[PDB]
Amino acid sequence: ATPLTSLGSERAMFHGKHQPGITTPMQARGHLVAFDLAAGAGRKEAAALLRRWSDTARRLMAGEPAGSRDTDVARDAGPSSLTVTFGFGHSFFGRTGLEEQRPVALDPLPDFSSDHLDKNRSNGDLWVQIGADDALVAFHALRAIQRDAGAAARVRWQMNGFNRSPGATAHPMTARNLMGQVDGTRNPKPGEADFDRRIFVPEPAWMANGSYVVVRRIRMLLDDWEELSLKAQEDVIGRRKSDGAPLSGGSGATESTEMDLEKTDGSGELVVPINAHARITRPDQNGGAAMVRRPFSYHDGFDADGVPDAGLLFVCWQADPLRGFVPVQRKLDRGDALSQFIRHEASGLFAVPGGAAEGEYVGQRLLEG
Amino acid sequence: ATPLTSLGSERAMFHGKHQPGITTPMQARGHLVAFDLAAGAGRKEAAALLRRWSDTARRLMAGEPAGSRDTDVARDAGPSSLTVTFGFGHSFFGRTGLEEQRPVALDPLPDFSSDHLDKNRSNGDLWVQIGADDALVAFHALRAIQRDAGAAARVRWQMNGFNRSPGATAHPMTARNLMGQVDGTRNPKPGEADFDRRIFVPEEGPAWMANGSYVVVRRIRMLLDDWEELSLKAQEDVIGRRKSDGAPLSGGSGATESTEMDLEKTDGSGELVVPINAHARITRPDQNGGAAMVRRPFSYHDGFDADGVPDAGLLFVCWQADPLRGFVPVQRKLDRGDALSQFIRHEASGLFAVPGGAAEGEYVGQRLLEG
Ligand code: HEM
Ligand code: HEM
Repeated sequence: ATPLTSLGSERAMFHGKHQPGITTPMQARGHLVAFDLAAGAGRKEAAALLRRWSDTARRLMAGEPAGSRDTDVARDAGPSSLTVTFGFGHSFFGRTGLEEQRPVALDPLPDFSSDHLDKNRSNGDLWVQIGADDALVAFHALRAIQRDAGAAARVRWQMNGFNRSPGATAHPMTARNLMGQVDGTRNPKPGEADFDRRIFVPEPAWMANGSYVVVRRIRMLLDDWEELSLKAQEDVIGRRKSDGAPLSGGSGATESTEMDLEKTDGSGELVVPINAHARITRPDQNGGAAMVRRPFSYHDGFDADGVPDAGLLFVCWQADPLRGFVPVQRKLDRGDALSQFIRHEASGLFAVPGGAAEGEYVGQRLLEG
Repeated sequence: ATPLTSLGSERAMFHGKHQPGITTPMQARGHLVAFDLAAGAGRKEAAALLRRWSDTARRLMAGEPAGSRDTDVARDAGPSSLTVTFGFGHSFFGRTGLEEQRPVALDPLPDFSSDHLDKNRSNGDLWVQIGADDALVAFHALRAIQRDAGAAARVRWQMNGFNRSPGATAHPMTARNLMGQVDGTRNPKPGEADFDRRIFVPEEGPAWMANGSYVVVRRIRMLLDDWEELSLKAQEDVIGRRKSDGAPLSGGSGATESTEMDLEKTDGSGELVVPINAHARITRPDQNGGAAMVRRPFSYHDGFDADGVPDAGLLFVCWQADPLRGFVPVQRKLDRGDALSQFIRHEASGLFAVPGGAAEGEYVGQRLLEG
């Protein structure tokens, strides 16, 4: 049986073809942070920053302290599956005089009618995703990365997230979200023949083996959601809450059982409703549009009226946003049974390049003089 | 070897002599919440509420769903060491016509000169502590307790915290805080002859508090921007113990966290090796006429402000039989006398009476609240 100490001893690779934090297994603790380059900081300052950040990432992902003046916060813990991932926003390129290298894929997301975005908690020059299965390890990484910014960049926004911890269930299982739904079942899987083309830029050149991430802070309107009946909730998604099986599934069905989108009930109504979330998001309903969803849940407290600031830190990965998040979200905007129960309140789109080779730093091909 | 699945299968007792969440081992996820009774709510409404809350705690601590309309957020997870703990604030008693039953131990904390308390994030009629080693299990419990309040109470304030996870280290060890210090070494330990008298109201102040304890909660921001500019020597002088292993500064290279602190040892210049204002010197029971407490905190980080200052620190939670023989005299001294005071800010506070555990067939606080 897998030992408890494996929570701490497990580690992800920093160096490799792809950056960690994309196909890396879900982590119990997450920090998303965006930085803006400081006044007077340009391409040279950005290059030095990414070099510092990569060195910090390399050390901490191996469970080692920072190079100098380590805080000891993560001392005695193993790497705990820590990953650090770096991305570049549209604005980064104007700030560094690198507009020639700005991918078309970074063109601004649509202004969807259902958007309620806080501009101050959205976008940014630089994005860092930190995740681990230990909270001190995760915070230690966040603080080290943030302190590495120094005079070169400032924290624009920062969000905390969480997921199920390793060992919480008797067997490895798909995660749940705060709506109580099984969440993550139908992601494209490594090993599928079209996975690389769906998710990664093929081998501008600086983005080779990279991916595009869309981040959305989506508040769940739990006060309304939880007033619904179980049947009503399951109709919104088109899958059962108990096990994640399609509503069209029999008693032996599981989350992986194929949808039957034609099956009707006693009343002649579609068993998986025509507006069900897990119907209308499918690649086969969106001209092949696909993405890898790798989110965190969040809860940041209650307001004066007792409304929870809680939901999903939606994070999705694709080779081209126009072949992933964007067409799907265009459809969900007004067509999704789920839309009235959620609010998109922050947004980001970042170019996440390939992994660092040994002796190199993340984004080196882009930033090197 | 302990299996990874033990994180989820481990469970704490709800029913018992003492409430869970006091001597329970440290948990990876914490939610602290205070409620104020609604307009018109009195003893009857409070009794019904604690009755609901107790049923909720009982089910969830055994890894069961809520009695009705469960959200499925905790489905498939084990209990994950979930505990739910209930306390009563000074203000509760005026609201319920139970002033005769208000413990003297709930008398308002002093207004310390170093206090920077947000009144809207302090105190309250009722306090709930929720902890677990899984975050969905922890949130599920928070939401269930909060929804149980209904027409009886509103959320006054709510704070989130975290600690090291089980399995993070190779062997079980004392926790660390966000200043990087070993934190918890010299806590009174169950089994010590004087532990019960230090921490719990005896089985036979008011009778309804039998086997209970008094909790002081402080949201203490750590001034990490200033703290992390110090040399290691300066940081270790503030506490009086090493960061690497938690040993007293008076210890040699063979010393460990269990090595006795030498309060008399001086250097070549005649100054104390463990400084006279060192935190881990001046907080000791032997430096405070026997004042003692069990510290069982969570760390917190709630983001950064516009200037990049982290809203991060310690959700300080301490347990004692009498605050005047615990938190109060110690903080009276730390206020201006502690080398650590310069690097922290007390930004919220609470003092709550936490009664004995619910017996089977009973709810928490029943002796106080029953008609
Ligand atoms: C708080 C907001 C959301 C919640 C609670 C949610 C929940 C779910 C659930 C329960 C499923 C079914 C299980 C699974 O296959 O993972 C699902 C599937 C899916 N969702 Fe969402 N989702 C949210 C937002 C979004 C958004 C904004 C997008 C894209 C614009 C999206 C894209 C997808 C995709 C592509 C699938 C898989 C469909 C398939 O191929 O079967 N989701 N989601
Ligand atoms: C952010 C604020 C604080 C930090 C970082 C902190 C840190 C520490 C550290 C590193 C130790 C030594 C290791 C140990 O035995 O646990 C310690 C011990 C202790 N602290 Fe604090 N502490 C804080 C607040 C407080 C407050 C507000 C009180 C009481 C009013 C307090 C009371 C004590 C006591 C009684 C001990 C053990 C003393 C002994 O050795 O017998 N602490 N603390």
